[PDB]
Amino acid sequence: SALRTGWYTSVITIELSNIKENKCNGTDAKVKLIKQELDKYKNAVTDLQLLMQSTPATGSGSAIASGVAVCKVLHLEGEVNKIKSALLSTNKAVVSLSNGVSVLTFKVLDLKNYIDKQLLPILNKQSCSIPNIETVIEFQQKNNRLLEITREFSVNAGVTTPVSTYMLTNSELLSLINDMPITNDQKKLMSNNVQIVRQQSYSIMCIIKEEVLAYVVQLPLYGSALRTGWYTSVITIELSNIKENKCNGTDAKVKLIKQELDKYKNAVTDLQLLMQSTPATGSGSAIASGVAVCKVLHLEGEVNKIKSALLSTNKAVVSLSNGVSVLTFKVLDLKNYIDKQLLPILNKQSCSIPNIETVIEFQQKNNRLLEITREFSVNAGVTTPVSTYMLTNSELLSLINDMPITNDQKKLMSNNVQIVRQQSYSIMCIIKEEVLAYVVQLPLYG
Amino acid sequence: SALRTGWYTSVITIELSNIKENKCNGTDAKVKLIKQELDKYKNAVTDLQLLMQSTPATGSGSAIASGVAVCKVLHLEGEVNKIKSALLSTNKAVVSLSNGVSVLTFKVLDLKNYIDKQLLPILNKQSCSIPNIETVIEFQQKNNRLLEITREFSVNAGVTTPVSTYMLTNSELLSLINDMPITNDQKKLMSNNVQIVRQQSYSIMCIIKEEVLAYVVQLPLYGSALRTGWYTSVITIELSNIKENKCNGTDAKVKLIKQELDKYKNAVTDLQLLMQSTPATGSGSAIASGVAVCKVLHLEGEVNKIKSALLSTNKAVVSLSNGVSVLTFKVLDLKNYIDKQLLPILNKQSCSIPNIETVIEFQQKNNRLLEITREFSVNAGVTTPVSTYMLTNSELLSLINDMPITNDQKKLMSNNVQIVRQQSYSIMCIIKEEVLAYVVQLPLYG
Repeated sequence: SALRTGWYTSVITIELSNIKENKCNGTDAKVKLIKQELDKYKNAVTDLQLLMQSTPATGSGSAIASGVAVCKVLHLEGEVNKIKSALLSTNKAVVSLSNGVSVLTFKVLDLKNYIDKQLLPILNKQSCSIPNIETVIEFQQKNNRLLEITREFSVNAGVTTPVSTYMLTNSELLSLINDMPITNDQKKLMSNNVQIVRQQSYSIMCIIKEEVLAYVVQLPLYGSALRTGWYTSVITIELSNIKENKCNGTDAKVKLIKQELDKYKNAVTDLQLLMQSTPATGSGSAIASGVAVCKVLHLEGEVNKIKSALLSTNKAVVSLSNGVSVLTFKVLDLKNYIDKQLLPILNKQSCSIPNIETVIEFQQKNNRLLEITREFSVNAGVTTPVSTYMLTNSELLSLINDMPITNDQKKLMSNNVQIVRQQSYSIMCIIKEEVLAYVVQLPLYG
Repeated sequence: SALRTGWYTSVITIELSNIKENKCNGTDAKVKLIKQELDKYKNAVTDLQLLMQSTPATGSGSAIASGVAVCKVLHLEGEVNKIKSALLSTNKAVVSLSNGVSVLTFKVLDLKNYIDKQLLPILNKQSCSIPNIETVIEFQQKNNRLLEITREFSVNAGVTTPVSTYMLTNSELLSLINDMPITNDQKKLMSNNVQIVRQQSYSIMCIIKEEVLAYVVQLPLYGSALRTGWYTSVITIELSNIKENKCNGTDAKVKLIKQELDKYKNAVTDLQLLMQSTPATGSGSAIASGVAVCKVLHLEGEVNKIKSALLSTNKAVVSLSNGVSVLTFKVLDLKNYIDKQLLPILNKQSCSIPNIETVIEFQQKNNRLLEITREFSVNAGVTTPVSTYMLTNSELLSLINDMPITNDQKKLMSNNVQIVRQQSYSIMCIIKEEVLAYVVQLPLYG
């Protein structure tokens, strides 16, 4: 979860038999149990077709946006026939779509061949030839996977997670993992944590067309509801612009303050250097929403707009020149502390000796800045899970109670703060005009 | 077996009697047992004729492609008569086909002469003259070989292996061996292992035409199912291009690394020299598929294509400029180990003393390359069976699940890994742009 960098999607197909109503005289129980099982198969196909007419829409911020994008490509002309041909003699193939993208495809259940080549010919040797009870067991167990897959998709609007063994067996999941574009150690990692892999993966019903039932399974690439979007907030630390004041520092109490002041200046310059070296992200990056907001903060006067709004409060709604309103926070005011509370005590010429409790207080205030700087530095400006240094428990609960969600979702997030932090990102944005700003990107499940 | 270099084919003929329905009054049992035996003979001929109308097609990669090629030559004008004339007064003759190829032919059963000249004249001394019970046994045993040959071909689609004693007796097989174009010691080799020779040979029903039943037996030339084709994969080792760095090496730990580095460089140059000396193979060579793929790897930018595909993953499918998609493996990354893990520790000017565990680790990583190089060197760049150094157990299982074969064949190969290795070849291909590539060629039984 914390090291996932992308999504991997595969096409999972079930071969269907094109058989209409076969109403021949069925008297005994074995012929009826077969017919009642064929109705289950047919009702399962029509249930999924009916389910795919009410399919909810998905946005760019959805966790399954990539898997949904793959499903729509399967609706291009001849894609189903292309996959059908590639799986005629194999259970697994790589198919180059007309999108130009190569996708891994699976044939997990050949009900087309069982019904047409094995079940019906036995039944069609008489007036519904009385089959062996063993055959009734055999057809019943084969159809079970389709019925359970249909049941899962029906009670979950065609999107399920975790991915059950009916959607993808352990053998099929392992074969998929071994065919992923990851290193050998990553394939060992996922193969030893298939249960976690299932919990972090989605299975999306896609299409039924030309005797092919297909759903896409979406897996994580490493480097309880559906996340339907992202929520971005601006978190600000008020900075004090001060150049080094080398006065007469004799005792250790003055020296400690100057060491802490040097810690403060180093963190700002380290964060400045860090941002001048960040690589770029793609539209498919999980932090595209936050990165887009960061760049908006670089527009004219946006930092000043946020600074004025946070002058007399710790949290405000600011309407950006983007036209979007964003919630902004002020979590730490080092501008006010250093300039109005610390420097006046020390400075006036040569450094006045500070109180020992004063050295303590400055250390505690500056620590959160240093810890934030350290977390950003070792992760190239993007951290997850969002640490309590990035956003304290009090601040995070305050942010939740301002999100555009129903009251039930607010209590849902408030009781699962640890989970919320693990689905969220903190993205360093900018240092400009005595303001340190980073964007925290939280999940939306509605 | 790991020594077969070609195939030897021979034409085996059974002389057939052209007799239609002979419905004369048969009252007693001895006349009825003769007539019931003549029906078995006639049903056997029509069974084989019907069998040869459903004969499956064969490709150039088939293990019986050469034998199948010989059968079709027997369909040329006058070939059967040429073979019939050559076997009028002897059981074995060399015949120069209109193909220009000499083939060894056998007459193993003269049912034409027995029925026409000995059985029928006895029966045609009356209204189906009552024959002696001895004659009933004699005809019954003579017809038995034809019936058993017919049974084997019928339940095996006209191709059987191992070659039974009915297809070719021990006396006939030994005669064939001494007429092969091999050495006296090779003849002694096969004559002491006729059971193995039978297990590695094929019998192929060819034709029934002009009173001649002909099948071709295909034997190996030394230097479970039928192999219908070949599957080729590309196995890569990532090389580090480094010229000798003779720095101050005093202790034995530095000296050991430099010996191992010299082992590394010698292996590359030995393999380079080995490829510049390989002889050519023919279209009838068992490794023609692999060789053709090797040459495709010499097309512009193919090695770069595979190198990029294997930058962040150990296995990938690559579409060549040939238009054919091939599965590529990265089994050893010495480029990353030497350049990023070993040289940084040692180098910086004069060789830094390495940890003794470091010297251990380099030796184990380089050992596989040296063993692969050694195996290629002593076999002129083609090895079989494919040793575990060419392809480990993990890697071979990984490959099998990617082959274009049904799930049943994947389990069949996975449970018979040793057998798969013995039917496979490893062919050194190329060293180019820091990449060592050899093609591995596996059987296809479908």
